[PDB]
Amino acid sequence: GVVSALSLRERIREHLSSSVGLLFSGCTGINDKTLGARGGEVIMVTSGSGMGKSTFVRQQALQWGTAMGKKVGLAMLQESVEETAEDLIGLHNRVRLRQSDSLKREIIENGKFDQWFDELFGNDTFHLYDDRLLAKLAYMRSGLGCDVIILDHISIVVSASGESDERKMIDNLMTKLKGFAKSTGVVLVVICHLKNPDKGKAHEEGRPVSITDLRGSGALRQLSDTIIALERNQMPNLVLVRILKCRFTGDTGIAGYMEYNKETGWLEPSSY
Amino acid sequence: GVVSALSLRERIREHLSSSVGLLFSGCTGINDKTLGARGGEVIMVTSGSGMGKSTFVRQQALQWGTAMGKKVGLAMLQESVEETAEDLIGLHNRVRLRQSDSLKREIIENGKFDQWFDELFGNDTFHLYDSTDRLLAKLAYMRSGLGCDVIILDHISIVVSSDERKMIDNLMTKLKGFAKSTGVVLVVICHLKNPDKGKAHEEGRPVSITDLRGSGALRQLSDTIIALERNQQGDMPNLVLVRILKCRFTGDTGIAGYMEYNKETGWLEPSSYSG
Amino acid sequence: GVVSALSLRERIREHLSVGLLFSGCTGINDKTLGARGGEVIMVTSGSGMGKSTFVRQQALQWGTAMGKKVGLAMLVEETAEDLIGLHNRVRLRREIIENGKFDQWFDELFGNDTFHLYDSLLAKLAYMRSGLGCDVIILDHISIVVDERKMIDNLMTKLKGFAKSTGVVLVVICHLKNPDKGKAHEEGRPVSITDLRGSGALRQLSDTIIALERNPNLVLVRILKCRFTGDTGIAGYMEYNKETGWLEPSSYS
Amino acid sequence: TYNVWNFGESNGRYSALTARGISKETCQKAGYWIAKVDGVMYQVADYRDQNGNIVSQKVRDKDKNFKTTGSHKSDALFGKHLWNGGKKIVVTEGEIDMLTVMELQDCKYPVVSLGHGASAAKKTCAANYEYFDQFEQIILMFDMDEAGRKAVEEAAQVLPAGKVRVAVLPCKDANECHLNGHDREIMEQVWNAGPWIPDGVVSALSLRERIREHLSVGLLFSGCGINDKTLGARGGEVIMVTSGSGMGKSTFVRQQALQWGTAMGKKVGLAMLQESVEETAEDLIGLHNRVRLRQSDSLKREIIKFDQWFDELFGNDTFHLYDRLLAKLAYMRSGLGCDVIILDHISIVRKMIDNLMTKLKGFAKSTGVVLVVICHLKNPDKGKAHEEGRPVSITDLRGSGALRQLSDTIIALERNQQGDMPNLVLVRILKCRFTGDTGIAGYMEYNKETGWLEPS
Amino acid sequence: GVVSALSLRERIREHLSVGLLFSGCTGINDKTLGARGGEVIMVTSGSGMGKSTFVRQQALQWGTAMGKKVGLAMLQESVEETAEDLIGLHNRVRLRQSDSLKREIIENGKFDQWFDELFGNDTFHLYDSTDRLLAKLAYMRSGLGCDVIILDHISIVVSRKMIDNLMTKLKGFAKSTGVVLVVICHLKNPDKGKAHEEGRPVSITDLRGSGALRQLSDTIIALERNQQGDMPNLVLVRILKCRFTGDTGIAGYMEYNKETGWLEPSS
Ligand SMILES: Cc1cn([C@H]2C[C@H](O)[C@@H](COP(=O)(O)OP(=O)(O)OP(=O)(O)O)O2)c(=O)[nH]c1=O
Ligand SMILES: Cc1cn([C@H]2C[C@H](O)[C@@H](COP(=O)(O)OP(=O)(O)OP(=O)(O)O)O2)c(=O)[nH]c1=O
Ligand SMILES: Cc1cn([C@H]2C[C@H](O)[C@@H](COP(=O)(O)OP(=O)(O)OP(=O)(O)O)O2)c(=O)[nH]c1=O
Ligand SMILES: Cc1cn([C@H]2C[C@H](O)[C@@H](COP(=O)(O)OP(=O)(O)OP(=O)(O)O)O2)c(=O)[nH]c1=O
Ligand SMILES: [Mg+2]
Ligand SMILES: [Mg+2]
Ligand SMILES: [Mg+2]
Ligand SMILES: [Mg+2]
Repeated sequence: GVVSALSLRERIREHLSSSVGLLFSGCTGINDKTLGARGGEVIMVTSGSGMGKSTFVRQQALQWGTAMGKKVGLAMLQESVEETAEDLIGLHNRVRLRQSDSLKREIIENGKFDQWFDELFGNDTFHLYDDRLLAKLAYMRSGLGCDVIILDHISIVVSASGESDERKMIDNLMTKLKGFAKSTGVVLVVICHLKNPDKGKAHEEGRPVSITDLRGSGALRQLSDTIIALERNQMPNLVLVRILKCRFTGDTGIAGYMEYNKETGWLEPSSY
Repeated sequence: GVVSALSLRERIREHLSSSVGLLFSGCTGINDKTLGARGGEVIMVTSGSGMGKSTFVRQQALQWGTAMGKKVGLAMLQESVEETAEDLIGLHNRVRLRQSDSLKREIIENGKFDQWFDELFGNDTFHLYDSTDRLLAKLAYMRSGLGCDVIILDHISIVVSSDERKMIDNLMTKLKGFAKSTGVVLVVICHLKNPDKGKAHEEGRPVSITDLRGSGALRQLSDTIIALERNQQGDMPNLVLVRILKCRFTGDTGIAGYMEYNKETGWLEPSSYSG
Repeated sequence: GVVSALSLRERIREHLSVGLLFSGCTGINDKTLGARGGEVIMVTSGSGMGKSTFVRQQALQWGTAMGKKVGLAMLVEETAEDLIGLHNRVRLRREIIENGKFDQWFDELFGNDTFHLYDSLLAKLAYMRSGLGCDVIILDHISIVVDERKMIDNLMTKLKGFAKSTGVVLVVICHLKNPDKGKAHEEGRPVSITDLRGSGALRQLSDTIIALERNPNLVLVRILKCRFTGDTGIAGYMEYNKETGWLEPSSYS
Repeated sequence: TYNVWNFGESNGRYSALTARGISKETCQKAGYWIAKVDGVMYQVADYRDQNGNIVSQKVRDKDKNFKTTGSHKSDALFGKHLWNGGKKIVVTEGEIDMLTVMELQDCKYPVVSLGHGASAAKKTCAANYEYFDQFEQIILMFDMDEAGRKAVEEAAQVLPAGKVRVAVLPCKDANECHLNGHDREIMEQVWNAGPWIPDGVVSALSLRERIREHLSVGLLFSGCGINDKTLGARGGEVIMVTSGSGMGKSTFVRQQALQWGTAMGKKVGLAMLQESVEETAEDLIGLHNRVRLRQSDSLKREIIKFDQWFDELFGNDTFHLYDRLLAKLAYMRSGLGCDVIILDHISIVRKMIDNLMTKLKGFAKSTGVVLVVICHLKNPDKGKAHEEGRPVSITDLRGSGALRQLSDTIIALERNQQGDMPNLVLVRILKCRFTGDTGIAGYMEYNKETGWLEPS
Repeated sequence: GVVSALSLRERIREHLSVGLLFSGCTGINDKTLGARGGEVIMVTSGSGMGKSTFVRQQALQWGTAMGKKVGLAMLQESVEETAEDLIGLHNRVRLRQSDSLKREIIENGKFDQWFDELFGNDTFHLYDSTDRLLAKLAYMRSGLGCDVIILDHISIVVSRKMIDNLMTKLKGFAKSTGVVLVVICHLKNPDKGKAHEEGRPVSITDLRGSGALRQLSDTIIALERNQQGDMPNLVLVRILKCRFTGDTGIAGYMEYNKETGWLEPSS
């Protein structure tokens, strides 16, 4: 039932003995402000429509799954497992494998595909996926032992189910997912979208995004710990990062600037 | 089921050499920054009211049917079966079959009407539709039971006609799930909403991405977005502009290239207009 | 419902083996080629600026000249008195009840029983089309029939579905919205395609958009949308008669 | 109930019908016979499918009971197996009518019948659309009742169009006209009938004399316009007065009740449920003598000449006040001879409102009395309220929606209550079955000193 | 069950024979005259505008200087986080947001010296996460004798009538037991104009769920600050309703003092 504050010395001693860390990549001001992703938090990544909300998260997954040895689970629902495991092969070798038939035919010919495959998927650090979703996430946490779970494109788990009221279903899914992340203590990266503005320019042409532009409900900004927003204009490759809310620390605002390399596919830091 | 990282050795190897893009016709500036169309691709086509969506999609269907041998299925709800059959037969013979009563009277009295009919539909690639939930079942029967590769849906606002936003979101989700794990190009024709200030879309206004009417869930589940424009009150009423608004595979947006519509043959050809 | 390509061996030949011209201004047939089966013709004008006269003249010229049954859902005896006063070239709006020539005017119009009226919705129109056997159906004042955006879109969807696979010419009269800057519609402002009030689905399901404009009595007919040919602009000029009610075609520059 | 009754196990015998008027040949051709089981003679009719197999029995006794032998299908017609085409069929309501038509036509025309009647005609006529394609004309022969007219009206949607005609009869059905010797008038109704014309489709040929009738009143209304548009009140009409709370429904209907008892001289039966009986009489006394009574303390005790003002307007037996309710209103119609019945509030009286409105409609159809019923409006979900000048639509009817499907005219009032002046009402006619025209009727002012709604 | 007014002298004499002050700005104690027994207090702000920080400072000032029994209910988070936050806030050192200092005091041996300074008594009590919440609050009120009960999040209690029934039940509990009760709720999504995070003045309409959240509570305190502005730490405190005093409006101003963590007043 209730817990007295006097018989709590051992738990407070063992809690701060350990976690903290798990830095980001691509930019410096994100780790300056947000100080990385933590266990139990829910980090929400927002962009426009086709503005680079899936390249950034897969680049972060490639950084976290290789350079730190953390077991990473990916619930990709936009594309199948044949494409989201193909881009990680090309991005590690600094090429664009899916967008060139010549390199595909060359790595079929010379036998370099096995050398690119065993150099990445040697350790069990990537677990993919193709009420029937949260049980699979609980199985990934318990039976498999993942440390970073990426939930992609939340707009097709609240619209693909038949409900008379959408907003209450979004609120119930969000509080159940937050309870799962708080109970198991796993790092969770959730991707959502934005809604239509009323006047002025569009989000795909350089609109300064606010916090109330989250599409679907009003509890997406009330049960999340870090809100990262990506903005660019279509220089058609100068993307900037805005930290809209952080529960842990206080400083919010413009983190920095990044640029997208068109020949390799990375997010390099820029100066401006 | 949850898959692992070691069982993906053979399936990625098979998928790597399975995938082949289908080229576009009419303009060469589109293929330079879209790279065609593959399995699990949704191509949204939009313009103003009466700007030439149906003509462009019908030309694309004809060039994918009579040249590359791809099995094409249509779901024309804007018209019926005989009208679009006459449109295809007239368009392949470089004439306008509906706009000439004398030509319709002539080609039936000289016995050559079987010459035009047996050269297109004799290779039985085309499969038409004779006009929610049963529409998806009929499209699934058209895909699995017949083996088509391109499926065209025209004027989606009939299908969504309580609350339109949840219906069009569930419809777009069902069509994206139907395109996923099946391997079929899905072309969807939609329209635009009313403008707020200034000139209209039928007089030559540049369109944004937030003008697709009905909801905002149309540009969030589409893989390629193509917009056509022309001016019917200016000097050149047959000079169109093609604008790629969103490309999730390549990432190049903007003006592809101008084209010119022929009033006598029904075709529209690649022009050489400069801005 | 799935129909293959080899099943249309003789249905296309049956479909090849239909035009209904417009009276008054002869320029309108020069660019839209009349009408055909499954043709929705949206006719609009200003606030009482030649709004219910042109459609009535086209109904009268289609009824007694080509033998086409014309069903008017005008929104009963008033339109009959107006047609009798219009065909005999008099300004109705006393003598004919005395000398007995009212029966002579009645026996020459409705004696070939083509016309049908509506008593002051879609099942009645389906009975009028299938049971009675008409070809032209006219609806006026669709703002009276119809949140004023979901109803009008479903109404246009049901009317387009009724006109499909039936072979009927459906003429629909609508209104225009109020202007904001410059000059009004009653002074001779050139109309745009986005002036149809109520929704934006009116020009996405119609097959012909005809607009009428006037100020002293010279009217202007403008084609705004044609899905058969694609020619827009001014189709001609007509002049209204203040003594007979018959607006006549002119040759104004 | 048990099994299909064989004639060997039930002593079947084919005989005639003397008391009904059917010989033995018609029942022999159809299959109608009589069994002797359980002592009492049981009459029985046979049903056959399209092939001709025995599929159903209909067992009736001398006391008009029903006994279906098993699974009764919906596509089984009495007289269907014998005919498989033709150019003219005659659809009856019962089974003895089909035998009567076969007797009076010498077994020539293809004549069928229904197996359910006027209660389930829609179920047996909707699923039988594929059988009616091989026919050229259909002649409907229903009863001269209310249920027969309801069946022939609701059977207009499931039958093919342009082929079905409806005939009329002076009897209940064809059998009493067969018994009363009207064998020369039924053949003219079979050969000649009338088209449908359902409720909105008026052909131009049928205006030979209606335009001349247009080129040629009832109980009038007080205050401007209304009687010029709806042509007054008639017998059997159900007048509805709908407005917002505080818009003056009771004052308007009380002024209409006063001018129908002092000028027309008709017996008016009041029924006030919103207030007591000691207040509406004082309000009528104050309304007649041009001086407001219930809103002045000194004049209520100054006149107490009270008996003079009492018997000036209550000197006759004109008005009848009131302090389950349908028996009261039936006594007010019959036992008192009243012409006007006013019901002030209906919500204090889903399934309750519909049954009450059907019962009041049947009462007003049987008696033929002027009936005024007052109800309220809904609550609008967006915009201004009905009290600041929003026009009342026909959709906003408080309770079950069917208050407009069983009425005859609807009068609404609008005035700006919190505005520049509250004493200028707008009268709107929403629906008139006879005249047809709707819209704004006129404008009245209240004249706060007196209480009369004089026109302006 | 009715009680006449004449035989009520003894119950009026024993009833009337200021209250718990707030901390921070001095205007909030001057305007609504502090908290009283039996009240229901609402604290409103935008998303991440300092709801838990202000009420945690209030619990620290009411649990140490006054010595009253304070019962926290952190349904939003765990108990180790709020325990470490209280230990850091009492010692004026930002503890949870510093990595090089959490491992410093665990080896020095002065961690228990900071622990027994505020948890030496049996004062604080914590909740560990539909109808069991009211039974646990009744247990905290009876079996422990708590004076101020703080409820951190009302929206996750909701799995319109379920909010009205819950608020009537909480008002009946706080009226029968006579306990001071603070309940935290959120604001709704606006439709036109700026957001609440960029310095929009909060109206009394903006309350999620239903509209009876402003009808049963006794006082409403809103906090506003400009997040994307010239300074992000100057907050404004707005009193929206007070049944006892009546005066509402802008109370005062507080700055955050980023290094320490105390909402100290400004001018
Ligand atoms: C980040 C970025 C991407 N791109 C291009 C390359 C990418 O392949 C393409 C989109 O890749 P994605 O990362 O898949 O785009 P998305 O996730 O935002 O799409 P959606 O919102 O529909 O889910 O955009 C740029 O051109 N400039 C950029 O700065
Ligand atoms: C392509 C093109 C067509 N046309 C003409 C010829 C076509 O027969 C006519 C209409 O072509 P459609 O393609 O049928 O018009 P639409 O589909 O855009 O209209 P809706 O929204 O109602 O479905 O337009 C031009 O005038 N200029 C052009 O550039
Ligand atoms: C119509 C009208 C009424 N009045 C007065 C007459 C009445 O004394 C008072 C209210 O009118 P009433 O007729 O008494 O209202 P009501 O009882 O019919 O309403 P409901 O049954 O729905 O509750 O207002 C005016 O002063 N000016 C006016 O224009
Ligand atoms: C009050 C205040 C807090 N902060 C920062 C520093 C604190 O560590 C951080 C804590 O935020 P919280 O107080 O936990 O935010 P919240 O409770 O209002 O919102 P929610 O629980 O719904 O997410 O806020 C400021 O930067 N400036 C301020 O004025
Ligand atoms: Mg994506
Ligand atoms: Mg089209
Ligand atoms: Mg009243
Ligand atoms: Mg909080």
